[PDB]
Formats: sequence, C-alpha cells, structure tokens
Amino acid sequence: PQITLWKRPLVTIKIGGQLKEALLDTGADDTVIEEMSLPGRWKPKMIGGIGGFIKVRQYDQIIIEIAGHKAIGTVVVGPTPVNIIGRNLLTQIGATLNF
Amino acid sequence: PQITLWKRPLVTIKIGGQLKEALLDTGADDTVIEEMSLPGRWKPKMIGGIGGFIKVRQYDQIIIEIAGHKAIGTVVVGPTPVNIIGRNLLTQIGATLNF
Ligand SMILES: Cc1cccc(C)c1OCC(=O)N[C@@H](Cc1ccccc1)[C@@H](O)C[C@H](Cc1ccccc1)NC(=O)[C@H](C(C)C)N1CCCNC1=O
Ligand SMILES: [Cl-]
Ligand SMILES: [Cl-]
Ligand SMILES: [Cl-]
Ligand code: NA
Repeated sequence: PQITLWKRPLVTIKIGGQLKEALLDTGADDTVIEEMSLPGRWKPKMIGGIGGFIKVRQYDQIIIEIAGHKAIGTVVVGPTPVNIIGRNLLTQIGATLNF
Repeated sequence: PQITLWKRPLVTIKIGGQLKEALLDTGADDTVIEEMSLPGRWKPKMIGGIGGFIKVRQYDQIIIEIAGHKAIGTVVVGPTPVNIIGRNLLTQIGATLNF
C-alpha cells in the first residue's frame, strides 16, 4: 500500500500467534512490543529515547506478519506505550519513505 | 526521493537560517527540535516517547526546509535527544510510506 500520514500509520500484525495493532515507525531502530510471551532465549537491554529509558527483553529470529507481509528479525518486549515496528523489520517488507 | 530504511532516515533541515540534522519519523505526530530560538509566542505541550513524557514549547507557522522541501508549520522545541520531523510536516511535504 501507499500510506499517507494524516493519521498514525497503524497496521495489524501477527506475532506469537496473536494479533496486535502496531505503528510503522521509521524513527525506530528496533521493533518493540508490549508484554507477551515469545519462544526461545532472550537477553536484557535498555532502550532510551524521549522521556527516558525502559528495560526490554530481546528475542532473536522472531517471525512477524506485518499487514500481510512476513518478516523475521529481533523483537524486544517490554513496557512500551505503543507497539512499534521499527526499521529492522520495515526493511524486510520493503517499506520506503517517498516524497 | 525514495528513502530506504537500512540506515536511519536522516536529512538536513534548515530552520532559523541554520542547517541541522533531523530524523524523518512516521512514528511521531509532531516535529520536535532541540533547544533553539524561534520567533513569536509559544503554547505548552507534552509529548510521549518511549520512556515517558516531556514538556515542549509549541511555535506555530514556522518556516522550515526539510531535505530541500520548503514548509511552514508547527515546530515544538524541547529536551529531545534527536531532531524529529513528524507527521505534521511529512504530510505537508507529500511523504508517504510505501510497500
Ligand atoms: C508520538 C509523538 C507525538 C508527538 C511528537 C513526537 C515527536 C512523537 O514521537 C515521540 C517518539 O519518541 N516517537 C518514537 C515512537 C514512539 C511513539 C509513541 C510512544 C512511544 C514511542 C519514535 O518514532 C522516535 C524515537 C526517536 C529517538 C529519540 C531519542 C533517541 C533516539 C531516537 N525513537 C525511539 O525512541 C526508538 C525506540 C522506539 C526503539 N529508539 C530509541 C533507542 C535508540 N534508537 C531508537 O530508534
Ligand atoms: Cl533484526
Ligand atoms: Cl531495498
Ligand atoms: Cl503543522
Ligand atoms: Na530466538
């Protein structure tokens, strides 16, 4: 699709067998999802941005279907105010900014 | 242009006669810049990022160039770690996310 930016670019994603709404976020390096279970090993890390830092659990090789497009990569899980699809997965679905 | 996302979508902007680096961010509702002087009166606003909310100064009808594209609109100033071009100005310059 071609998504205009009058509203937040929210899409449905499928992760860990669950449907979630998430923000397509060119300003995010990483994909950050609210608390959920994911399989496999994980490693803690901190993410800091506007407002300060939160602690997240990093899971590797997680598949996510984003608006119908499959991608695999690292997903971090933690107390984010909004589910965020960041550049590590936007590249995989071929998303670009155009103007 | 068409900007891929393998690296951060950083561009040069011009505001108050000065060049600065900023992030094109589809996950930001508004445009927030690091501390600088802008003309006119400002209004209070808060913006929420990954770690909580910050207070910013909202200036309206500010002249700003984004990657060579002229715009006039709302710019907020505050303690952001990175200059952010958000959806208000991305929409004005015709940007869309495509995949
Ligand atoms: C939501 C909003 C409303 C009004 C105005 C603004 C600017 C708004 O956006 C605020 C905001 O922080 N939006 C984020 C996503 C957002 C929207 C709504 C709520 C919470 C978050 C995101 O897009 C941009 C922001 C930029 C950033 C800031 C400081 C340092 C580095 C980068 N990016 C990050 O925080 C990312 C996180 C998400 C992995 N990040 C931080 C670790 C280093 N690298 C990195 O990429
Ligand atoms: Cl990844
Ligand atoms: Cl590509
Ligand atoms: Cl505006
Ligand atoms: Na894993």
